[PDB]
Amino acid sequence: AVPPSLRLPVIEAAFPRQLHPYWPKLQETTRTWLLEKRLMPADKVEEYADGLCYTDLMAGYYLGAPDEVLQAIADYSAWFFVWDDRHDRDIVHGRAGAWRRLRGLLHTALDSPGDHLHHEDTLVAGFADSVRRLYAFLPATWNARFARHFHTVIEAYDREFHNRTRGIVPGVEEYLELRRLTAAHWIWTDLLEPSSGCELPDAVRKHPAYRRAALLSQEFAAWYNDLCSLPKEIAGDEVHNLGISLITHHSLTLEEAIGEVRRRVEECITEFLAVERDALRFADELADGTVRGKELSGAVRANVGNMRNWFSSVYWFHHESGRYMVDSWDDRSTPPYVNN
Ligand SMILES: CC[N+](CC)(CC)Cc1ccccc1
Ligand SMILES: [Mg+2]
Ligand SMILES: [Mg+2]
Ligand SMILES: [Mg+2]
Repeated sequence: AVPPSLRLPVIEAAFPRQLHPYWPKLQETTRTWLLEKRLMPADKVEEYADGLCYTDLMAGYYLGAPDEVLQAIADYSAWFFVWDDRHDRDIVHGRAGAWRRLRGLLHTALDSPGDHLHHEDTLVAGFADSVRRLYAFLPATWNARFARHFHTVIEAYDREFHNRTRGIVPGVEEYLELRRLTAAHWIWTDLLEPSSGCELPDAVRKHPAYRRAALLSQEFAAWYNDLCSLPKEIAGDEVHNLGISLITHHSLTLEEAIGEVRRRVEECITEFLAVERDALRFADELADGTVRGKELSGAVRANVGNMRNWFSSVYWFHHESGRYMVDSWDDRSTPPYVNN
């Protein structure tokens, strides 16, 4: 039963869950990869990795992906969670230099991953492995777009490091802008493309219905994470959360803030339903009787289908994953799965 404050009856009724058939293999393969790359201690992998549901989250999202593509995505996704944990620990322990050096290595590795496959920092080596595999599916133009997007993401994490060290809580609009980067909206949007086997031309992926449907799917993901992760984040002195920007800067109570975040999330869903009709119409228009048109139509339809799947995968992930079960931790400020 989903806690009442978090429950979204529209998701439960109108966004039925899907699961990619490769999921059982995926779960074990990513577990093995976390182990082999030493991204988590073996005992924490054993006790917590499956319960974190990171592979489940991606297998409920990129339906239709080739198994090899889904594997690279899931390994990268598990890496991303461990990176969020590393960032958090560097902030909590005041390791500004370790963070600055990591920030610089990730920018460099992102451009030349094969050069970093055996880097001394296992977090950099794990990143490089997943990124080198992601760069082997589509043309270099897609790789460069992924890289452009993730450089921006790394810098947004750097801004978060400074806000948290300086005790600054961003304002609402400042936060909303920053959250499109820290949630990595455009990375997940880029990854729709190797999942359906096609780098989309700019004229297609920048069509306003495709752009808007893509944006709303990610706003939902980010803001619903804010709603569900708020208790862990308060306990951990995290300042980045739409709710916190509202408590801090609009004098809402915790209760009023949870309500406003929920209202924003609900409205995302019904705005998505409207634009989804336009995006699927566009998918239809592309099928103009030509071979290329059929290819583009098929890829856009699959991508818009997965933009829809992200809602249900994210919703259930937050209720299933150990990552947010702060009530179960002996020390609420120190999740058990993090390297402290
Ligand atoms: C809960 C999702 N997350 C975690 C750091 C924040 C919104 C981004 C993410 C999405 C998909 C894969 C890995 C990380
Ligand atoms: Mg976090
Ligand atoms: Mg974070
Ligand atoms: Mg969060």
